Amino acid sequence: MDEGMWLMQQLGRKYAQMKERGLKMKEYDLYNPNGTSLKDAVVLFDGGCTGEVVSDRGLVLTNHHCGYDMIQAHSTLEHNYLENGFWAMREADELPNKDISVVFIDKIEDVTDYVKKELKAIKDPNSMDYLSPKYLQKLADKKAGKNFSAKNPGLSVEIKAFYGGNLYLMFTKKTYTDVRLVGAPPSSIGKFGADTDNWIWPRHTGDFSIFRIYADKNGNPAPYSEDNVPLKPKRFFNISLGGVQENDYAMIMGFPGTTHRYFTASEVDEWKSIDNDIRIRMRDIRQGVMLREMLADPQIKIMYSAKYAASQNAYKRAIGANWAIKTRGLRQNKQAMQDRLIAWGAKQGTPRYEEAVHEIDATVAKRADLRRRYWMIEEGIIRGIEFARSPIPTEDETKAKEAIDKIRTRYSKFANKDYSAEVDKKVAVAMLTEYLKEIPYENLPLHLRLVKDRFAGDVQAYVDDIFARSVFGSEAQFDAFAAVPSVEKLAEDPMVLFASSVFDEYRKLYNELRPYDDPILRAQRTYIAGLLEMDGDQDQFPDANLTLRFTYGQVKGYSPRDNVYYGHQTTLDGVMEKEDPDNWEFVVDPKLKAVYERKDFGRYADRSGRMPVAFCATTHTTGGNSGSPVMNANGELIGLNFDRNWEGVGGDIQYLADYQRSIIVDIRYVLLVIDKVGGCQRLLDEMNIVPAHHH
Repeated sequence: MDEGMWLMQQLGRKYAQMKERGLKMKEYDLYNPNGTSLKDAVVLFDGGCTGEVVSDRGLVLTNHHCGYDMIQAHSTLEHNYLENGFWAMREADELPNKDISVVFIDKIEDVTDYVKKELKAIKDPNSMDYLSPKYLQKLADKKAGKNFSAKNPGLSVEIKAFYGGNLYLMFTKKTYTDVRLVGAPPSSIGKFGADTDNWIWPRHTGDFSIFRIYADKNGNPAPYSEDNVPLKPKRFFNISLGGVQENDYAMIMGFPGTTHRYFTASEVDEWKSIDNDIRIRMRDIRQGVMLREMLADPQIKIMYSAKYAASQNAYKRAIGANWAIKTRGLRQNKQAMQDRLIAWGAKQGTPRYEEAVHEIDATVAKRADLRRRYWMIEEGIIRGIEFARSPIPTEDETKAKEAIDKIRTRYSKFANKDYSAEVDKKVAVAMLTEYLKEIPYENLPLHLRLVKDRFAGDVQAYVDDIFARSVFGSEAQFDAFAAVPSVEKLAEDPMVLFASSVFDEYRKLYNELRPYDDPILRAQRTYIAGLLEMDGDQDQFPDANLTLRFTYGQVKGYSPRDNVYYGHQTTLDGVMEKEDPDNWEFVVDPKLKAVYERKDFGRYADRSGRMPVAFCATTHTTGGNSGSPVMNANGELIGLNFDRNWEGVGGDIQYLADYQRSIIVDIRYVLLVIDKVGGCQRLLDEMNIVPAHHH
């Protein structure tokens, strides 16, 4: 019954409990380590989301916000798929995507003994190779052996460390890079309530999009080619129209990215006071400027919609995280846990665990000045100011027609279709003003002294001068440079001198801070080993690390405070209750309203006649679980995970059963939107849809 993000290896230890919670699948149909199972219909989507195959022709469902980058990339003012959605009426109209991927997890093996055998043979206990991806890849290649990817094309092998270095798993991955956009609702559906409803339950967002994996004519990975055909997969999800009742069993497979459940108390403090607080203040500044520019110009809106969402999501998550830390006493919970271990170890007669907790505390305390400076510049400038990534002429290039083409190339990517120099200047002035007020002069990147030195505090004039006099300040000014390129012109260029100075400081802080990482990491291995020994590993699971996990629970609402209860299911009536045509966040598509007003629900309505939108469950998910398949007790698809409730944000530090809920779009609502809003009948014909007993 236990909550958590369980390794696939732990399905055996949990299977009986899952049956007592309501599971009806046979175990090896869910996950089979030596054969085909439902696991083979799950994919890691574009390196940061989850998705699932739902057709014998390779159809993939994920979230709308998982497909957001590709929806935006294909959008223009002529065809604004962000605004009005997209629906390919035949496979030939499905849109290819550059630099996209879908990864299947073909096999998973425990290689802890092998990895520990290889490590001890190096005879270097202080080396950090036990965490190094480059070293673990060397160990992975050694096991897989003899040009593994060349022999098996599109297949690769990866080893990853778990439990701070106490467990190692090898993953055999099959990667497809021809993944085409098939359908997406308008953002008024897929992102209903936008930032206001982000991380909020009740939720009324139809957060889905639709892709299709293309392969060679044998089903093997192949680069984008109009000759590729839809993948016929080993396995795909049946879609259930049986709905969900309160207390129903529900389970999820997906790729949770990061948790911090083995944080010491002092690490929780650092995370809140440095990482989260700096992110909160810097990004609210960047976002306020950006949004005002976005709402005033429809093309600025297209160009920055994805940039704004990526900034906005982790900003609000940081607010929720610090709120959980404050109001749920998460710092004191970790204090108790590390004190429990310290007391146990004292009994056993070893101080290794008390030393490890003190070692973390001392390192955390020592790196606080630099880490604060690292996060101020990372959130304020590297993330916040786009022309910090303007081209810097390499040493090779300045000591030289052929080079002016490589610099044109980097000016191209910098000032691409998404880049507004006017928006960036408004952002930069607001960001540097907060930056200059929080970082003292003697600690600024060198070029930033000129605000005090040369510009008498005028931040606007400083940024204005960078664009005015720079080779990269405008397309016209770059052409004038590409015509008669100087080197005494570029070597004093204000934007180049800005980008190089802030990146100089960024790396100086990193190189200074990176040594402090190692004592914490080694102490973490000891701290986690002591907790595994003290309490056993039957009810513990390793922190998420972007690998496949499963979690189960019940469909159930929660109560956020006294006399207030939120139920387990929202309806299309809640969308209409929230409609506000004067609020960009809460506009409703007239096609959706007409369907609601006419009750044109088809077989997608609940048996009651009401139209579901979303439900929530006691599963334990985090960032990376977006688009994860949500299965009923028969393994049939009933929804797509897409968020957590506000209190659930604290689940990355501690799960609390009264408050942790995954927010899940009801699969019947996905189908209603495909059918009645998108009008794309062909996608439901290729799905295998299981009727309800009462149909």
